Amino acid sequence: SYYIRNIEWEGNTVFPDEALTEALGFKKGDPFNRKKLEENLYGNKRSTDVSSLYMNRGYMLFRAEPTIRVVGGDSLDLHFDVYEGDVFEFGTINIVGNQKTKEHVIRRELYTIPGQTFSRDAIQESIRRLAQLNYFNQEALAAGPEVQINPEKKTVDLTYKVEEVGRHSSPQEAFERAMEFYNQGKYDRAIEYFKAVFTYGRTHEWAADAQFYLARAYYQNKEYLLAASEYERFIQIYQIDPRVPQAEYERAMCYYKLSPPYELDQTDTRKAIEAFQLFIDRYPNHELVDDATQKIRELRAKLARKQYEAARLYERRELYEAAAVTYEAVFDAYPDTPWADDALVGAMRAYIAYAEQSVRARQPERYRRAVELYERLLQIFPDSPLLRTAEELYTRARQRLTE
Repeated sequence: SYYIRNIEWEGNTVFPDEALTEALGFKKGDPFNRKKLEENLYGNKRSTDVSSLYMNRGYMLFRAEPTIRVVGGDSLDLHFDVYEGDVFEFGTINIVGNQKTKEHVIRRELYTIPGQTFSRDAIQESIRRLAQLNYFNQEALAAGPEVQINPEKKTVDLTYKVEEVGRHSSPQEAFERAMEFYNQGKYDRAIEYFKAVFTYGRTHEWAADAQFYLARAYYQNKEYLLAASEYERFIQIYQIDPRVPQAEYERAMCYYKLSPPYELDQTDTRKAIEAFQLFIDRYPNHELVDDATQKIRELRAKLARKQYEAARLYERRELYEAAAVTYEAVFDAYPDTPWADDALVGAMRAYIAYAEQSVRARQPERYRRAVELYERLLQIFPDSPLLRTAEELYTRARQRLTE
């Protein structure tokens, strides 16, 4: 049995020695207890431990190294060397895996808010809220979120992944009967006969046609993932057939048709963009490159809108720091999209609003970011329709900044 004598902290600046000792819960001279030491140093159930004191205030990389000293007989000295590190803010907060649940239902429940000081138990409490909805697998919820630490930028990005609970006698004949069904809109029947072509092998004169139109038939039947697989089969098997580029375009169209509304997970939207870009990269001289380029711009615009709507959501909540960083993220990630200039102005607007309710010491850097954004607007979108609205905001920021 040992008893606490002294407790000393080396490296602390944010908290006085007394605050950290009170968090440890050891009084001169209670009995020494390793489990209690571990809990109140690294993480207890009440988020009052030393580590939570720092990590709930942005110091994500805080680490305390303990050394135990027997200073004669029963006496026990505790010495902790403390690394505080930088203060971090939450950066991007993304939501994935929601194929049936709207994004805003998940985002509304999060305590982790973009632009706010990082907090460990904000993450932990967000996890528990999502678990309490009973929409998602709890064991998978207990694993995430996916974290990205940006030391240079002093930001921590988060992605919460959710898992929701809940006839013929020859190949030519078969091909011709399929095309008859295909041209009548009987795609299910055409599919059957296109597959029948290959009961005679897959290297005869009608194999490539049958494979190519089997995919189109699946597509017209709105079986896009099966169509995509048959397009891929065509591309890899009939590699020098002149329709290989067309097949790659039509494979991308399958994912274009699978691309869901912005409120939902955007995996297939990203797969559609990659498939179109791959078609363009391999066949830049093809006729359909311009249409593929327009399809990519439609899909990027949806990605941008998804994030732009998250910013609007924070703005309605008067969380202007979250709105500002989310708006600016839209510009940084999708400057080529229609939402780019709207987002710049929304970010200006939110940064200005956040500066008004902020401590005077931190207002300069917020107003200045608005100014820098306006100077970017003029360069990237010289004839933007939002210039006048932006200039008015630029005025206020520059007037208040000098003061």
